[PDB]
Amino acid sequence: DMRPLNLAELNDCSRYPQTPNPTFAISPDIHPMPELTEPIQLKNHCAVFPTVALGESIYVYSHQIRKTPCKSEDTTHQRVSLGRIVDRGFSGPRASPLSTWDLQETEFLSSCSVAASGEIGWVLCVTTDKFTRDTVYAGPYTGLKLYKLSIRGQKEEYSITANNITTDAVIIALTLTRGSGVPKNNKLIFLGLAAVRDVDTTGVLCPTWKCDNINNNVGSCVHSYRLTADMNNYFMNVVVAVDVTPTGKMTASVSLLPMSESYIGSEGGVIDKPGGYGLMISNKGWFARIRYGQTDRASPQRYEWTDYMSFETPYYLYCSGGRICPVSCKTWNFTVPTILNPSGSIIIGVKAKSKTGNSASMITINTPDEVIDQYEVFNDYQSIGSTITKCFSYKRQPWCLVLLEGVLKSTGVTETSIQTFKIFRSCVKHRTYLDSLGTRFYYTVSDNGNKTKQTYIP
Ligand SMILES: *[C@@H]1O[C@H](CO)[C@@H](O[C@@H]2O[C@H](CO)[C@@H](O)[C@H](O)[C@H]2NC(C)=O)[C@H](O)[C@H]1NC(C)=O
Ligand SMILES: *[C@@H]1O[C@H](CO)[C@@H](O)[C@H](O)[C@H]1NC(C)=O
Ligand SMILES: [Mg+2]
Repeated sequence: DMRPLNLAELNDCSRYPQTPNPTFAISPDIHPMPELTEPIQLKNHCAVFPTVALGESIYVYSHQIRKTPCKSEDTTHQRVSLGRIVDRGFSGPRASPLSTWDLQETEFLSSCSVAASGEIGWVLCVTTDKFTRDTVYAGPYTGLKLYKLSIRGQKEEYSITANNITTDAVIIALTLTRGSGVPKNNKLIFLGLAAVRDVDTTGVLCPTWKCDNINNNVGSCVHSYRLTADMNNYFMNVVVAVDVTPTGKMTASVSLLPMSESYIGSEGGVIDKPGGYGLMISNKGWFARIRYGQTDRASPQRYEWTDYMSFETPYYLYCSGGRICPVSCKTWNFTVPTILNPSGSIIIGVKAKSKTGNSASMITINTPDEVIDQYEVFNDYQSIGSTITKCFSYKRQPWCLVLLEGVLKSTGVTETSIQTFKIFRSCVKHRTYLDSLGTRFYYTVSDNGNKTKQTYIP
């Protein structure tokens, strides 16, 4: 019933030269997945840091489990479940859980993320001897552990010590983001967050316009990567690549995303695309827009980056706005979109939500500079602290799910939940967009190199 979304097919409007532009709309109905939805706390245990991956028919879903008052040091195991996304006669898909595992060892599995390839599930975890509130910022960590899972049961476990991981930076702490990894070539590629020393600052992304009460923009930009009193500890994103050889030997590498390519280490995920992969990031910091970096064979550079000025992060729920300028305020909320075309020039995601200020969640479909469609949703939540959107083919139609963490209004209970909604694809003469007041418009491009708007009257 469920397969990966074929992005090339979804965007193939080429047989329609008179309506050649792909576009997308959000279907008005949100559908529950009750078997994948649960409170954070239940009967002396907490289930935190949810992460999900989708494969051919299967999903892989995982939470870190803690006992007692649910501090970091109370972590007891990693719960992982594998099931299928199926039609059970409802208007939206449902989960059919097949296997649940409780993964554990003497060391803590301090941070884990999941991936799926075909009907095989993978769980990659950072291991540590001690796990505290400070592990994410200062470590230490001892290595990685990789679990291979199928419907029947666990197949294999692999591990590698930190000293055997090839790295291009001085890495003091390593955490995996909640977004899934992706199988690419014979490897698994995951996004990580690392505490790093001795980094190069050349080319740090930083505006050159005037910023309030700042003469040295560059220094403010560099300083804003730091989360602790240690002046030589920068919080940055890394790409974690793991391989298992036929002999069953695990190798791993961790590659820094330099300051010239990305902002402070933030949540995100790896995106599969034809011919490569991308890194979708929901910045914690002052550059408060979604960014997407993808492999670029043509360009000698590794990653080509897209800034979605149209798609704000949750930054402004809790930090002051204004001209985009380096400041210290950060949010830990995050919203990871996914791509709807091969190049990621069209993305879809779900906004977060505060309990104040007329804050509302929205599903939004965007290009870098425009909003294609948006829909206010999740009035049943008083707040939403994180979202991860993933899309797939179900019943031969484009569908998406969102994994979110938030507080339900009716009960005040914090929950992790997964819900689904259908997408509508069409091929159009002129793609329409929404202006800041919600009026729909399109551009009547001209051959001399000009564009003018026009209002869509329904
Ligand atoms: C999203 O951000 C909010 C605001 O910073 C976080 O809520 C704060 O942090 C904890 C809640 O766990 C409390 O100590 C504070 O009182 C909260 N403030 C408010 C206004 O609620 C929230 O935890 C974040 N959620 C995620 C998933 O990042
Ligand atoms: C690192 O890898 C080498 C080569 O496989 C192996 O001999 C060595 O035991 C590993 N080190 C640790 C600490 O496991
Ligand atoms: Mg369900």
